[PDB]
Amino acid sequence: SNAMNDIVASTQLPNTIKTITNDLRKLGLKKGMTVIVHSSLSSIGWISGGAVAVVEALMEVITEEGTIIMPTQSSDLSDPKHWSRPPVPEEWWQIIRDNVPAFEPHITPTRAMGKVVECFRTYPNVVRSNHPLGSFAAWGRHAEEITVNQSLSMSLGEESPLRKIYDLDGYILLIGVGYDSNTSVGLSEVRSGACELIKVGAPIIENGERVWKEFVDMDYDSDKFVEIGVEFEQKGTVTMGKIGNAKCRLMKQRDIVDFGTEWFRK
Amino acid sequence: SNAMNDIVASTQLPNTIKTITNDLRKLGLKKGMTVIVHSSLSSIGWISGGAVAVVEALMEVITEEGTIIMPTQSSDLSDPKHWSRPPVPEEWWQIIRDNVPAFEPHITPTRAMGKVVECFRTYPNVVRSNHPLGSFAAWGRHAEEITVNQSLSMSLGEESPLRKIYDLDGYILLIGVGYDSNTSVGLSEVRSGACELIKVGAPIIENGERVWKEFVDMDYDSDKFVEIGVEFEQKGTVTMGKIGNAKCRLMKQRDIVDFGTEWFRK
Ligand SMILES: CC(=O)SCCNC(=O)CCNC(=O)[C@H](O)C(C)(C)COP(=O)(O)OP(=O)(O)OC[C@H]1O[C@@H](n2cnc3c(N)ncnc32)[C@H](O)[C@@H]1OP(=O)(O)O
Ligand SMILES: CC(=O)SCCNC(=O)CCNC(=O)[C@H](O)C(C)(C)COP(=O)(O)OP(=O)(O)OC[C@H]1O[C@@H](n2cnc3c(N)ncnc32)[C@H](O)[C@@H]1OP(=O)(O)O
Ligand SMILES: Nc1ccnc(=O)[nH]1
Ligand SMILES: Nc1ccnc(=O)[nH]1
Ligand SMILES: [Mg+2]
Ligand SMILES: [Mg+2]
Repeated sequence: SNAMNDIVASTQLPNTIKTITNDLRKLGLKKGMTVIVHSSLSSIGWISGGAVAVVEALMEVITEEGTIIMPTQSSDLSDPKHWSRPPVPEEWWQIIRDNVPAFEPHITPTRAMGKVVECFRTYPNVVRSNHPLGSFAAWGRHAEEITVNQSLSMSLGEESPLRKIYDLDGYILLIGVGYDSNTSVGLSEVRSGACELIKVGAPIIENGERVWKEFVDMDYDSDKFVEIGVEFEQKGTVTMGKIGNAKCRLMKQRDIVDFGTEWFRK
Repeated sequence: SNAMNDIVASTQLPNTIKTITNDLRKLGLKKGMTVIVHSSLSSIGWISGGAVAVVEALMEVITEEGTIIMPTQSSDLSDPKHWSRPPVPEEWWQIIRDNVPAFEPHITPTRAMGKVVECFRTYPNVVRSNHPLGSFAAWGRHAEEITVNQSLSMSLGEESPLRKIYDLDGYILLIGVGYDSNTSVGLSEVRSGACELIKVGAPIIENGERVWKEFVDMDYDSDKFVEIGVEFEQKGTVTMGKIGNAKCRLMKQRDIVDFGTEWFRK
């Protein structure tokens, strides 16, 4: 059967803005929170209005007094020398570096972020940071503050939206995804020096002109995060519940980020 | 297939804005022309920049002095009574009608229009017509003239963007797609007077408020569009050429609409 037929079959009644709003409150999402969100649309079961419903639901709970952030990574703009998903012929690499269109926050699609993110990032009043590989989008009270001045180097480091979320004592919401999607733990890797440094590259508009721009980042390794997540959960203070069929987690970003930092040093 | 490794192996060298631009000019696309575009991204072969490269290429060739149109249909808003892809239990139908978010031109995503349209839809200075099921988006000189005052009933009829393209002696561009994707033939169906009406439903904003609205339209049938296409290419004028691996067709909209109108009449 098609993906969609299975999704419908595993749903007893439709998910709606209203039932999603209800499930989010039940889990503990509150007006005025700062929350970074990671999601799988399909994991919820069938939704009337798909991604738009999920976005509107989150907004209705958090409100404009709170802030929603999602990662909007665009790794298709990276140096093809290092591509594996899929690799392309070596003879294409320079053509790509010379022709791939420059990052533009209002235009460039995301890769591997999900339909909720694609909806969110083009939604009215949502704002996006200027990083060409590792940007975030945000909506609400601290949206501009969170996304402004993202350093080109160390995209998940002390000068990124993650650090701004940390200073706001924000929350992480995982909807139907595990710890390997939990971007905030990249901040633990930065602070522990857990992973090696790499020269990266991306196309940007600089002084009006298109430049292939190089910089330093960390070779972030998500495979760790599942391990870290299981140990973090034993310590307590991860709230768990369902949004439709989606296994969801809600936690404080400071808590997991501080635990992650110790996990890598010990 | 649609697997990325297969799309890379289908391609000798990458497609770029520059190569796509050149292919479009070779086919007959010109500065200042009015053109409605239908596309498959995968059909072209691997593109550096994907959908962004295709939109930039089109805009480069046509320029602000021309007009680009694309269908931005949103059939996930239709009455679930008739869904087949997939169908949903009858018990969900009234809940769907009570809960599916209303059409909002800056928010409502498209369904089955393709990645090129989803990219295009969100560009700056792109304007979208007002129809919850059969909207269009446009950019350039005639973008407002074409998209304004679309009627709710007979969505592809005499008060639709299709008739405005017809009046402007515009062109239809198919990229790696067939005549079942040729929306303009709907205007033929309306005009023939030969086809049968149906009651349809969708959620709109009326009085600044969400309502499920019912209206009349044609039971547009794209299998007759395909029959019309085969005959038209035997009889009428159509330019064929390639964009990467994509077989493409460029034709005058007035020519196929007039032919189809006769075809439906017999
Ligand atoms: C550690 C790091 O920094 S990594 C970067 C962080 N990453 C993230 O935050 C991403 C988290 N999300 C994930 O990891 C997810 O597993 C994803 C997005 C990669 C894939 O999950 P999916 O549920 O398959 O995809 P997505 O969430 O885009 O939903 C699309 C699917 O929903 C389904 N769907 C479509 N409409 C509906 C609907 N109305 N209701 C329910 N499901 C629907 C379809 O099957 C669709 O699949 P298709 O695009 O193949 O047609
Ligand atoms: C009756 C009426 O009026 S119909 C309304 C009018 N309809 C239309 O205009 C629709 C016309 N288009 C079609 O019919 C097409 O056949 C479609 C859109 C239905 C499907 O075409 P596809 O090429 O499969 O999809 P689309 O154009 O969205 O491109 C996405 C695909 O491009 C491919 N792709 C992704 N990145 C790249 C890249 N850089 N380079 C090349 N291809 C890529 C992937 O295979 C992707 O598939 P996935 O999402 O399954 O991974
Ligand atoms: N093709 C790819 C694009 C981006 N990253 C990869 O690993 N592969
Ligand atoms: N789920 C569906 C949406 C729109 N049309 C269909 O046939 N099916
Ligand atoms: Mg531009
Ligand atoms: Mg817009």
